[PDB]
Amino acid sequence: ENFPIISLDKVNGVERAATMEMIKDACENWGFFELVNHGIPREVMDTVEKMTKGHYKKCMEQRFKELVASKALEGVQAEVTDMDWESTFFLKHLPISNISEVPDLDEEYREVMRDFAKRLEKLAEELLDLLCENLGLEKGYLKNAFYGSKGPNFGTKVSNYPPCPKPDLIKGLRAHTDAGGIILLFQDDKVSGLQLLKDGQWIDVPPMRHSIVVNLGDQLEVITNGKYKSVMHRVIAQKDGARMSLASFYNPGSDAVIYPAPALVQVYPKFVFDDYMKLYAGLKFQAKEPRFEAMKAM
Amino acid sequence: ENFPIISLDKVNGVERAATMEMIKDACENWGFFELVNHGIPREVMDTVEKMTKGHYKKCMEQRFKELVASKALEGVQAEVTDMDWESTFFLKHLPISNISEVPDLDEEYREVMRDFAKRLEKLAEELLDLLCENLGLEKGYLKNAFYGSKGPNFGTKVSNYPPCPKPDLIKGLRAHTDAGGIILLFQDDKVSGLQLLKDGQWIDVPPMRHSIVVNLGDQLEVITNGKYKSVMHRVIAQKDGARMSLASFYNPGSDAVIYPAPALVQVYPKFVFDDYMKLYAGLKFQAKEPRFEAMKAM
Amino acid sequence: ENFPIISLDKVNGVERAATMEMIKDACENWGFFELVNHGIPREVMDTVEKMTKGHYKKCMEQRFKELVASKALEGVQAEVTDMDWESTFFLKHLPISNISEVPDLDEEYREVMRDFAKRLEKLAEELLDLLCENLGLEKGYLKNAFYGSKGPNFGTKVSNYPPCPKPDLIKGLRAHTDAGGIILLFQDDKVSGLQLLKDGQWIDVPPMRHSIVVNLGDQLEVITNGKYKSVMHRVIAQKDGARMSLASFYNPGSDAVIYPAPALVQVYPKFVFDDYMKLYAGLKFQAKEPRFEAMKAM
Amino acid sequence: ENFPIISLDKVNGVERAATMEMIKDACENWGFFELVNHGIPREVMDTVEKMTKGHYKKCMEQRFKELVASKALEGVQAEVTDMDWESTFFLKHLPISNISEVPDLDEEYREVMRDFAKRLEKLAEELLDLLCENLGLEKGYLKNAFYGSKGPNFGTKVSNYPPCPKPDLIKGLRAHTDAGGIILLFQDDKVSGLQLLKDGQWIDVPPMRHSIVVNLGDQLEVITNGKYKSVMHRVIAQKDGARMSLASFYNPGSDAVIYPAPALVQVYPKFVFDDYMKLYAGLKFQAKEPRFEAMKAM
Repeated sequence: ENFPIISLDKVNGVERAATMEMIKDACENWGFFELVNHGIPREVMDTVEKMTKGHYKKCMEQRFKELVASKALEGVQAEVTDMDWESTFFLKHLPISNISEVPDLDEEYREVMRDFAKRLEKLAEELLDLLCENLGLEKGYLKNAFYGSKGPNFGTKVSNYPPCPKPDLIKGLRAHTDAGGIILLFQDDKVSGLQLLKDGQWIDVPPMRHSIVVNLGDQLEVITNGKYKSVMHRVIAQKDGARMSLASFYNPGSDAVIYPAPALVQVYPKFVFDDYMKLYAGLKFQAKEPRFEAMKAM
Repeated sequence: ENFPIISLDKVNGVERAATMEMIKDACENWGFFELVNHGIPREVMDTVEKMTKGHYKKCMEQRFKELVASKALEGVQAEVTDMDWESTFFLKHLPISNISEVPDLDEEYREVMRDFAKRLEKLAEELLDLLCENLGLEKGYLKNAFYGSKGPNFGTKVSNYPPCPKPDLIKGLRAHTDAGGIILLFQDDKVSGLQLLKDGQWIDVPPMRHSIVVNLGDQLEVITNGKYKSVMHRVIAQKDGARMSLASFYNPGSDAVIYPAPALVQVYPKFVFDDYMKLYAGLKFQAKEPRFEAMKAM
Repeated sequence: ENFPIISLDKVNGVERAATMEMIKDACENWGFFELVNHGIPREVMDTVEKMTKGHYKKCMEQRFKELVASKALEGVQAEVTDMDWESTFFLKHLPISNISEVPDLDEEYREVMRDFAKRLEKLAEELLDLLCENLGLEKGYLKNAFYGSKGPNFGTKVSNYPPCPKPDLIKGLRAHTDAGGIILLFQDDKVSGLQLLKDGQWIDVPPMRHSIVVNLGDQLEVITNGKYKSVMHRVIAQKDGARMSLASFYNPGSDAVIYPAPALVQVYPKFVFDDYMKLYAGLKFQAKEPRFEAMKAM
Repeated sequence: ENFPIISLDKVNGVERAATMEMIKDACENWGFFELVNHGIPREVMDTVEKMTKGHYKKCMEQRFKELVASKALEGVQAEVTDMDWESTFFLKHLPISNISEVPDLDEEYREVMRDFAKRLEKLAEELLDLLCENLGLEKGYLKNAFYGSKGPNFGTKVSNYPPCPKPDLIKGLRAHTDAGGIILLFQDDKVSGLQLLKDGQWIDVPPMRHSIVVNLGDQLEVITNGKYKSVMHRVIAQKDGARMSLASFYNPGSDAVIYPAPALVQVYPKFVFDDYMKLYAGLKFQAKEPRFEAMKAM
């Protein structure tokens, strides 16, 4: 039925009508959609890509130096094949940007990301609004829902990785859905290795240049009372290309209260986003009582 | 009201009547009780203590060697105050003893623990039976309940630690109850630093020589439909003495099905012990559906 | 001038004369040589390859399970691209085989490696003898030199790795020579990614099927008073193939005394192999005196 | 013969004569000396102590939270006796203060340390000058010797630790000398647990309130051509008191060139301080050639 690839700028022209419905359709039947002409200068994306990869290589050169020294201590000879090429770090943008405080980063690099973080936040809120429109909600409803008190939690995960040694290794690998609100993914190359589960079958995200892959989390499923479901996915390092990935998450504020939009209404539960994340980090059952309640439910 | 200290061998004499009731009382109003004349030769306990501490010192000497080498690599000077004196490892006894396969242990040491593991299993099952008797259940009911299919999970946690640098550090330290069945704790010296919460207040476990501190877990609370509750506790390294601790856990088998004894009957839930431990290791919510159910409950 | 690829079985025929000289030439002008028809049943190699890769995949499946759980704790979502695909463990064969005690290994796997370890030890000693012959030394001279008192240290490093994310990352990566005696390397596929430095330039080891790449360490350079020099190398995971590697090291015994064969004689130093390895693990300068001597030398 | 305890302010009075000679004597026959009335306001020391301990407790509360969560994942119950109470971090002051960039520190705390770092640098340079005077060198000779090009390396190691579980554990624990220039140690309580080796026997550093323990490194031994030797020491956490320690090191600049003062002149070697530290971090023998030279020396 074809993965929805969408040109954002068309929501400013005569085709808006058709474009707005690709979004609606993608939202209800895919949980994902790939964006192009999304507004982020191909200039900025390239600069973000070149600088990220640079920081990475510097970390790796330093990582091998340490590896050799550490291995020697144990009378072992460190080879390059002993290297751990995986490296990931996060950047908080909202409600508080720790970008100025993240370790070993160039100031020119910090400013690039400071700006990218701002452009993505803007793109995130436009998409949220276009969703409201397709949903029949007032403008900024979702942005408001996510506000809580201090505002929404926007951050970026920056990963660098080698390819998976052999595809068969990704066999029993569990899949999942994102617990947050809306996710904006930016990758290098054309082929990500990202796949979503549609109708019990795995579907590849079409390789596009300078695209931003967008996907909905569990919070939007609750807020839409099921209209838009969060889909299961997995990214698998392709010997092909994609070896860098910047996954930015735009989630509700810690204290935000999630519940199906009254107008959008079985019914979904109401709750503080934070309880949902604690139900996640298993911090909800270190107590006897809850456990006894959990078992009583089943 | 005084912490119950009990002499096990008295269940073989005229005083059995009174001793059996200290157990009943301890079970319903303390969740804990300290044992003496429990049947384990003061000989065996001492030998277990001397050998454990020996293994520990050897590990520590090796740990400092590594520390100096590791620190030097970073152009740092390792001092003895940089040492990590905490060391803990487990030994599985039932249903399968990995004692013959636990790393860096003397064979003479492995056999001491093999024997101690057997004596404790025996002590564990006698206590379970005395509990049945006080509970009005048939002999071996609890042992049977814990059997599952392959049998109960009996293992020993062996810890060695320095004292807490300053008591005030143990301020906001969360307390807890044991999720398993019955716990048998063996320590060195006289003062453990172990405390239980009785009536909103912290109570110290009386310092006894060669005692075995016994405490009930959540599983026995379920099986007894509340008659015996699992109490909250914490052990705090005393500058005083106790620096070694062997906590042996006698828990239901993985697949065992727990539920209030029909004769012992709000009502407690029925369930596989394994689901309870997964509800523990937070492996129960990596899926969207469950999360939505959890939030719906609250 | 072409990398020396050699067929061992020809040392049993009329061509022995020419084969023996490929070895001589490889020993003096390459420090490396690739072996085929070396005596290890293509059967054994394949079985060793299939079982190693199997153990690896099992470890990886378990590693991702842990990754997801660990990441969730920090409210992070573990993706497959977050995986660390590198895994290496050692097996001691001589003078004492810990193969029966290496963690999480199939017994059928342990026996395969027990046998492979024996075949390689045999191949290692034949090569040592052929070297003696080309060197003009008595048979078993080198094997004897390596004996020390308890015998030589033979072990196997078993590594599994993904490919290097991008070749340019292997830029400033230091190269090195092996400090031991003789090294026997067995890999999967055809292309290893292994390179040696010949005349200031990097040379690839020819891709061969079921070959055993052999290379000399510093100890043989000393023993030969320079006749045979230990060459600098590096292995770089190829997107191509090689993703498994079993590097077996046949080094002198701990207490062995190394020195240029009297008949093979600037002159090389005499010393206990162990001091050489401690000069390696930097355990030789944690003392003031030595440091002052070291600086005085320079 | 009594450990030299010295009152610095007396170098400003009639007793200067006698005080200056306690320093001379301490320098030649102890390698250590304890300071009081050293110029750092008892006010500043207390504030530095109260704030350090506060940061520590916060880290520990957070460390136990993580411990419980991590242990639960493995179906293990984290007890307080499982805690790792040791925590150490460094602060660079010279030539570049990373104090403004050290993680999780209060700004009020960063400023306290910024000021303490300045007071200690001043105390460090006065002592260096008093040493010059006793040595017959011009004022600032040593400070100059340590300057290199960018200046000397001054930093502070901040450690917090529990007491050693049992004194006997500190048996075979290697001792050492400091490779740097001059060390200024500040501790809490009265009893440090610090000992120096004098005449083959261990000597305790006298417990003093608000003292600064000063000790000379290998660099000053070189610069003095043996006149002042760097002594072997070790600090052992006392169940008694000292549980906090701030060891500030005032070492020569990276590129500084060390050698016996011409006027102070077997003879000691000349060298760049950095080569001495690399001879330390074993980064000097990952190359074959050097190794062969090292073995040739012995």
